[PDB]
Amino acid sequence: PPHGELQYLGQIQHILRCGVRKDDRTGTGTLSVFGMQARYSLRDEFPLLTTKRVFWKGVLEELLWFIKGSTNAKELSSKGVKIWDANGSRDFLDSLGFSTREEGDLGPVYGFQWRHFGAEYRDMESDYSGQGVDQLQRVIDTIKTNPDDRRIIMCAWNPRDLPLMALPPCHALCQFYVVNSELSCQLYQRSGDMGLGVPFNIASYALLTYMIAHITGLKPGDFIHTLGDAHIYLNHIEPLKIQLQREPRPFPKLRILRKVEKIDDFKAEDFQIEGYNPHPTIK
Repeated sequence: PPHGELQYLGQIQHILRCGVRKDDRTGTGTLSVFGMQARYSLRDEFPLLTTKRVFWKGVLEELLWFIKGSTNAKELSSKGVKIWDANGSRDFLDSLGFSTREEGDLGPVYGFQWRHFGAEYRDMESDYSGQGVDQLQRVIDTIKTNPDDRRIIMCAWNPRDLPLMALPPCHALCQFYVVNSELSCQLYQRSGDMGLGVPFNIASYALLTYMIAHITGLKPGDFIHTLGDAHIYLNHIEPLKIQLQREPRPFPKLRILRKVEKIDDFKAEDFQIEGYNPHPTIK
């Protein structure tokens, strides 16, 4: 059976051949294609890319960080994941006109949008309980009660709250699907970096599907990755050409060590990645 990561490497190939030059916000050149799709099976394996190492502690800890509804970068930083700190810095906030915000306040980012959507945002330490729509829980509720529902969605894109946040959501929305007791998830990503960010994103929503599947007593199905703007930076072309030559090694497996009945109740210790042996790194 064809390895799943080939789908990903195949998209790298398509961008090289058929991609065209396009500049990003900073004027940095990229080779870009508009619209793409990839399917990764979550059945008895976890699509964690083996041709280049993926940052798992970042994926796991960031997802738990989303579920807590935390907009505070410091709360994630204290766990060892620094990826959101740059956008929460005192200097960066001031440049955006946010000067009245304490350091670490990212605005109404993913965490806020997931649990509290529609609510009026003020600051990272405020209590939003009962305010706004809880999408994450409505998703879990709907999957339990009405699995045939076509309408299951979690949307982080809020035109109202856009100017209030550091950077707009890269994850626009995701849809869930249930058939024959299998839970599938499709993500719509407006933009992604195939060489840097995309592998990380695949891991996140694969993990999310695993988590929700556990709560709802379902088996992980396929994960569909939809990309609005698929691009590779021109500085990554050759090192990617080398990565393409590498043969993908078998995906690891993800284990939930205990039984969890609530999405909020998940802890980082409950997750174990076994059998993950990626290729060496590259410079």
